[PDB]
Amino acid sequence: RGALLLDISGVIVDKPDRLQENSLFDIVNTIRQAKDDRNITGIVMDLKNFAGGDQPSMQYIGKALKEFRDSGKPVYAVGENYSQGQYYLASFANKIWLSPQGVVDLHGFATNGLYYKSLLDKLKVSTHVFRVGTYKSAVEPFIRDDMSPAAREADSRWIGELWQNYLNTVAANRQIPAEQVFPGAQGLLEGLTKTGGDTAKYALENKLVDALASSAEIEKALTKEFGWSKTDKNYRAISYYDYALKTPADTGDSIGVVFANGAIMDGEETQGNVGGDTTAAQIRDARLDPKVKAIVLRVNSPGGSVTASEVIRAELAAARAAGKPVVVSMGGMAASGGYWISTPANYIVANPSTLTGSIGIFGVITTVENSLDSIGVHTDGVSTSPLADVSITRALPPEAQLMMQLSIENGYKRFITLVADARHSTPEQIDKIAQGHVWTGQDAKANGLVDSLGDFDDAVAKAAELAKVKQWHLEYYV
Amino acid sequence: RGALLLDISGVIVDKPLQENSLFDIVNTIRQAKDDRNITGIVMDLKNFAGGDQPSMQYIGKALKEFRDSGKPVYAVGENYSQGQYYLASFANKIWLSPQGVVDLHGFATNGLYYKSLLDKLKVSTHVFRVGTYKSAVEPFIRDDMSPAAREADSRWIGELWQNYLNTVAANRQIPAEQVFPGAQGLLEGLTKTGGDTAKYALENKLVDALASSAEIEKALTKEFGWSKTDKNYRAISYYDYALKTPADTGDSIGVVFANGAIMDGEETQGNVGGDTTAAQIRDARLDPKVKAIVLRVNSPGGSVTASEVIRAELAAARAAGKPVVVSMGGMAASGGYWISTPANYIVANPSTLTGSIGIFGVITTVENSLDSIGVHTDGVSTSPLADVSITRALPPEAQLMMQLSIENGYKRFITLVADARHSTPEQIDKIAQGHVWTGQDAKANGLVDSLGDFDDAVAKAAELAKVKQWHLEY
Amino acid sequence: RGALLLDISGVIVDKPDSLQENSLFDIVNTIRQAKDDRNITGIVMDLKNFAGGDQPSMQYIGKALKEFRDSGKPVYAVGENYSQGQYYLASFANKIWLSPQGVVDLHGFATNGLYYKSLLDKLKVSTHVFRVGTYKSAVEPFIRDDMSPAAREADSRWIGELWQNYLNTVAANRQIPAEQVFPGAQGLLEGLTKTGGDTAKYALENKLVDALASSAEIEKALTKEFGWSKTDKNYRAISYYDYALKTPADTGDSIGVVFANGAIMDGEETQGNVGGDTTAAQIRDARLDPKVKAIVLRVNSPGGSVTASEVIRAELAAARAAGKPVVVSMGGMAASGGYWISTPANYIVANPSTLTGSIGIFGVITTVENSLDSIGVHTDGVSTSPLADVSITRALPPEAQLMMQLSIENGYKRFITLVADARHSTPEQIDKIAQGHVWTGQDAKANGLVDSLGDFDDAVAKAAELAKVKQWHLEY
Amino acid sequence: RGALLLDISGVIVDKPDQENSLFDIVNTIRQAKDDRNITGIVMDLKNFAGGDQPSMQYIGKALKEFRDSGKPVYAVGENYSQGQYYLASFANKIWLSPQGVVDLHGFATNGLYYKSLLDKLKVSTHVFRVGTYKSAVEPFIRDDMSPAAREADSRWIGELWQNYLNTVAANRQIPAEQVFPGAQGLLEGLTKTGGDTAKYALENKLVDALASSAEIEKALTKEFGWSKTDKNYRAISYYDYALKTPADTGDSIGVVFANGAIMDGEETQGNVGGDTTAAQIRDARLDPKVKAIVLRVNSPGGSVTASEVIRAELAAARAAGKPVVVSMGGMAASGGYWISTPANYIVANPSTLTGSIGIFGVITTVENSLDSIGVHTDGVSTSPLADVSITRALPPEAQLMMQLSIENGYKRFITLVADARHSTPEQIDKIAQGHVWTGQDAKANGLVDSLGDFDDAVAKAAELAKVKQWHLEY
Repeated sequence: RGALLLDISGVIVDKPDRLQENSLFDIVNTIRQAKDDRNITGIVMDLKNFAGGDQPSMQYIGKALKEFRDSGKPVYAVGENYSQGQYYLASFANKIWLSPQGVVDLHGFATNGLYYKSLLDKLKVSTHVFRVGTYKSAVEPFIRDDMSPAAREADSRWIGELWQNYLNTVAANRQIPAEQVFPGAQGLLEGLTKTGGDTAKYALENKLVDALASSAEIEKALTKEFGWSKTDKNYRAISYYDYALKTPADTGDSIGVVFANGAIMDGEETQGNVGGDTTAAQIRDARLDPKVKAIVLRVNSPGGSVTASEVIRAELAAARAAGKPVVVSMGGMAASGGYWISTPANYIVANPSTLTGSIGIFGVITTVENSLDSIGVHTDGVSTSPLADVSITRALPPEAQLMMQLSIENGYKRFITLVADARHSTPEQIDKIAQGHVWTGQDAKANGLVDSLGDFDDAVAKAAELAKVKQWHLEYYV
Repeated sequence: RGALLLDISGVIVDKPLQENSLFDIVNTIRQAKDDRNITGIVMDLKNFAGGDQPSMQYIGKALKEFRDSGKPVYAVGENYSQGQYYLASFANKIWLSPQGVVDLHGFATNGLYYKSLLDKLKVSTHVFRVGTYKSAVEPFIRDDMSPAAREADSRWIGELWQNYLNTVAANRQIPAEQVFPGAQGLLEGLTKTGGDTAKYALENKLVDALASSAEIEKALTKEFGWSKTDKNYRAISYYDYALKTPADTGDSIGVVFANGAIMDGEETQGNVGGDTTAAQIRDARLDPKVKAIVLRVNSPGGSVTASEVIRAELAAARAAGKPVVVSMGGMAASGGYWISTPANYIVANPSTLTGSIGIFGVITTVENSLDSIGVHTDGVSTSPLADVSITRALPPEAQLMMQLSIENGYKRFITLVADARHSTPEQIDKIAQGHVWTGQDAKANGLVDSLGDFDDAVAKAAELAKVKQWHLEY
Repeated sequence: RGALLLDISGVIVDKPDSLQENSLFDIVNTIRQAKDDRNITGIVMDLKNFAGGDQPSMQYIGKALKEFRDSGKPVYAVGENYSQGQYYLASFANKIWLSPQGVVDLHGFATNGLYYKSLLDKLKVSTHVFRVGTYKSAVEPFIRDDMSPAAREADSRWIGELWQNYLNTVAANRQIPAEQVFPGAQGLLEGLTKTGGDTAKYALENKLVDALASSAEIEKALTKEFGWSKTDKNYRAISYYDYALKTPADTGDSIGVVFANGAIMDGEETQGNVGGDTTAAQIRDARLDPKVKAIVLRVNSPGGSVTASEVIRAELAAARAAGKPVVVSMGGMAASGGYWISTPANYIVANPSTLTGSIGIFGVITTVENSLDSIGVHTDGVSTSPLADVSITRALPPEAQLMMQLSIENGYKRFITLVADARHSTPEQIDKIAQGHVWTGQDAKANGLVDSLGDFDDAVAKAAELAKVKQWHLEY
Repeated sequence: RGALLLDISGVIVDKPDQENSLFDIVNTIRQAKDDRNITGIVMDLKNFAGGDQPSMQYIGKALKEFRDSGKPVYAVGENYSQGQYYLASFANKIWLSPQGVVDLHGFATNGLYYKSLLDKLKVSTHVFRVGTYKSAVEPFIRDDMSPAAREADSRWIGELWQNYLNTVAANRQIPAEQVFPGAQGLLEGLTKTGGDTAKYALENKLVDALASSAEIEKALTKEFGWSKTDKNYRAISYYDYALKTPADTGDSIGVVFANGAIMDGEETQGNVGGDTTAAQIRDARLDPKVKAIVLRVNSPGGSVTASEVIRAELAAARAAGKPVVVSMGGMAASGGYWISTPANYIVANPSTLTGSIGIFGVITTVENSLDSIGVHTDGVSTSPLADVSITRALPPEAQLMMQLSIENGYKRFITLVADARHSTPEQIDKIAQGHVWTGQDAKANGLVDSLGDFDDAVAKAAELAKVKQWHLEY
């Protein structure tokens, strides 16, 4: 009998490439095993080396911890300090211990990017942006020295919300109002001034933390609830990394689980990206395995290559047409191309804090003929068509401009049409909520882009509801 | 049974996936024609990065032949680049994605020109040249292409694109200008289709059907049958399909490759080594089983001194009475042509780029560049001919000698070619002076004997001796 | 039966980071073994590939050398040349040989630091300093183009003392006045002009060295003393590197030795650095091992992370609270963070040449928003608080400034509070000897920061005395 | 069983750390001279990048011995570089291509001079030097050569080029001015000939016949015969012809190399280690079966403390009764001469570059360069002598000690040479002052005892010692 010690070191991810990358589902499933397991009597969270996860993922680990607590097992969180990310997770604890010289470091959210128009003018770089989408702002750095007013309003909307969800969640976890979790900068400074700059008393007096206590006082309290081990020389516990997650029994009705974790590129899966052909081959696999009864596509992608996306879409559409229901589970990001790949699904579930939509399209051509000219380098040559002088060192010909603008207008019509046919809508109605506008899962649910607010559990349960009643999971991490 | 799957990945080259052998491709297609077990060919070219035009036309021929035997050839893809499509266009039936494009845009050349940079940097440029159209020296002395260079390059690029269009025309049975109507024409045809590139391709018959990956799968499994084992239509990939190792008759024709720039040393990097190549020819010239030689050339040229070593072993072979046939495949220019000179017979593809009979040297020194940052040189010499280095002014004595050496090198080139192509030096001038020529223009002015491909050069070789043969490679 | 050959190559360090790095303790313990081993008849020091050690440390080897000597075995020093550091050790020898054309290179001590206020202004960099410590001088590079007067005064005091410590020790070893070991630059110029720029004659007439000889003569003289090995074709000797130090008998009753060597980092160890978690775990092992009766913390550290220092301290404090005495042994440096961790001990011993103190706290933030703006690069984005809006490419928001300044004021108060509670003093008393001021072990002892002046031997002896009996060392 | 083919590839060196040992070459020619399996030598030096004149002359000497036993030596090549042709000229017969060139052009010296740049960067330079002719220091202090340097350098380069001419003139039995007439003459001679470089070479007797590569292979078989196995003329490459390992007589002469710049530690790179060489000399001194020591030197010099370590060991081997003879090969200057002073006897090639008895040191600091970009250094020091970092000005006390140190170093140097050369510092001063001296100048002024080569060094060591000897190396 011991505690499960959650000494997560590193980041939380959907799928890999004291480890630096930790699987969200492996963490949750281990916690749930710990729940039913007679030999574990509690969890301790030691999050010093934990670097963070997206809000939808951390909320999921949280859900597993509430389920754990609701069984009547204690969950403790200990540390000298908490970053904003560690505290979010720690907030789901029964009880939070802080060092008497420690800080709870709550400071808000911020987005930040470089803008280079002025530098491009000075280098005499020639820039061409082809885009459809007033709010498709990844383009702005080449053509502004600042974010556009449209970009500003879309980005304020989402970030302001993701942060309210941070506060509402943590507030509820701690049972104090949101303004007390974080009162803003004026109030934090006022609070910190009473306590004479003591961050830990501010934390204790405002209920962010339950007790201040040294590392040895913590140990005494932990051995008292969990007992002492003569072999280990500590309180009785076993680390996440040594606790064995029992490999689940296989039924025969399986639900296939395919990851789209990362930027979507054209070929095989390289780096930490999605490869169109690798993912399409994993989908094909489940589509032809008679054992596999439904597919869940777990998406965490900003997007990427339009040809890559189409290839993946095609396959999911074939799976569903083969009579295997497709359910998308969105976890953090499923935007642009990552929304593109989700469209053929029977059902789309997103986390309220998920970032999605961004239904729009862009392309950027920079050329350097003038930059080279100014230092006396030129290019010259012969061609059979102006359509053939497209190169970084040559001016973009107007023929190639015309084709590029037509290509991009056509691709945008493609996108809103797919979504229009997928979402039981009209290309004209989709235009009203597209134009490159990024939406949180909450907004997307409100405007039709997503079907229900939830998590991977909800996606799986739904895929199972489109057929039968004892399932197990086939993953394609291979 | 099953299809042969031509899922070529990478480039085509004479002599090494990523590098694929032209000859293994052609011979596998030819073996698959006679193989009861192959019932057709599917081309999947998505990872195929191109080849030169002669080479792809060669692979075409083998596809036409496979086709002429009654077996089907199919092209499938989401999209086609201009390289992929040339090849695919040999297929009976071309399948495009309903959102795909066939991306035809023409041919273009492009190079850096630096006269002004070198002047700003205060570099001294020394040019030694014979050839108005030997234009590869222009970047050092111009900011743009010379009017002469522009005519020469427009000529051959013009021809090569026409060759592209005509072949693809003939392959699709539609007029050349419908294959590619020019920029305006392409714009007008895309407007009319709402910018649907695939509808454009289908209405102009670039392609035979629009269809999805799993629509193509089905249509392919109907034709080739379903494999319970692989869970796909019946097919073996070219990379897994064993090409049979041909029998040693006992009378052979040696094939030697001069693939790349020609270097003095031995076979380095992706280059031709004068001495490795000379030795491969020596091997063939003295093996009594070898009845003739085919020199398969694809080279921009390079080292004149290494050119001679190769040329001399070739002449030796011919002098001992072994016929030497050159098979040009893509490029055989300058020194690629220098080593080709002693052959009994010279064959180029019409799209081959050859000639460029001319000579040049460039010296850049940096004395003034250093001087302006306060770095100088000094020393003693026993002759100004000794004072020759990147950091010092080029001595006028050194200039006179280098000029003389280049004038002489030029005379050597045209004399070699005059002797070898049954002309006079003065006549070879009128068509040398650095000018690049396509196989067609070369044939027309005597530099080349006939238009064809490797098949014809082999055939000519066996015919300059006698009648049953196998190939020996080195 | 040979000489012991101290042909040391590289530097001396408390703990080699698994020659180049030679262990202080292995050297000292091998000389002591060689004193009682009838197979070793003397020591020969060949230091041409010896790149230095800190002064407390070479003093400590010196002490082993004096002990070897006092037992009646000779110590000889040999070189074509002596660098300033090589000569310190050499000077403990009975007799020093120098090449007839060689030099004893004594020149003094010097500090040297870069200062780039003017650069940062030309480069349009924004600088933000959060400091408490008038002599907490490691900030001056960002805000000045030269030392502040306060910084000069403090650095002059310690550098002066350490160079005097060097002269006084070397003088004593050679039995000549300290001004004759080194007369100043003017005196050296004088002694050398009188000699025609001949450094060996200077050295020999001023008694820095005992005799002048080529390698092939010294050889002769040394085989006279040690006898000739026919097998090795050389005088009878064995190198330090081949001569086995014996692993001491095991008692049961141990004193544990934990190293705090280098910059103090938050992680675990990996580098040439101290890792908070790694050092705490070592201290824990020793704390819970009933075998271990006392702990010695061997410190040589410029400092580093406050939070990692706290981790180390808390384990030390717990060790002491559980009844195991903790004795600090300060080596070359034990300053700032390296003093923080020393604070919980029953007893602090430093070498008089140790640099310690430096009780203060600092913070520097540079941002590059104006540097980017001048080349047409800009940042922009959205935030829910200015507190979130902190990174190298943005202006430091006024709200963040106020928070960092509170933080620094509070960190200084932590520090002096800790020190005042540990050295039976008041916070207001420690301020008068804090303010970031660096002090020698001697100035440290005189102001209460340190309990006694001595070396490693004195720290061990004290640890044993705070418990009892006969001991031996568990290293970690 | 055929020609020894010297298809030397790379460079000649004293000791290989591409690199061919000078002695392995000489000792293989001498073995082949007396081996009845070798009927001749063929020199194929297309891949030979050169060696110093003294070394090539040494190989030439063994070629002459080889030729005098009546076995022929042939030189074959498409071209001859200046280095290559020096060697080829020791052949009975020299064959050139009819397109070939003999590239004779003289000698040059050239160096960078940095003063202007150093002042532009505001660098502070402190030069400490004794020796009007110690010119290695001139790039730190000026834009160009001082008249002193250009006199010293014209002198030795002139002499080395004339030795080149004289040797090659003797080898070809034509007068020197015919070998290379100067720029004017070469250009005229190449004009009475249409720019034909081979015809220039044949008419002026640089070369014996112009001949195709196959015309050479025909005359080379016939003389050496044909091998049906190798399918060439009978022949074995230098690299495959085993040099037999000489016996252990009973009395040895130690050969110790000092090849390259002299550094302070152990041997690294292509440099001399003061302590490494010393241990070698020391093993020599103590191994009772070594009766003499030869120090083979090819060094521009380097570190004085490392030179002294070496000198002292050698002086000790001599005092211990073992004679020391120096063989200079190419360079033995500065420290390379310091280390040579203990010897009973010094032999230099007339083309050896030695002397340079002189001393210098440079300190550069960057306080003003850093000042101008707004970086400064500050700190506390207990003496001005402790402020000696590159970012600090050099303090006046340190300048004075440095000058006094260099003054004393030069005194030590002319003093060592005075003792060793039976002279006085006053007499040595007249021939010191940093002045570089060829072998011949050094023999005339008394810095060297005789002109000769490794063989003479060895013979002289055996004479001072006695009897029948083999060589022991390290």
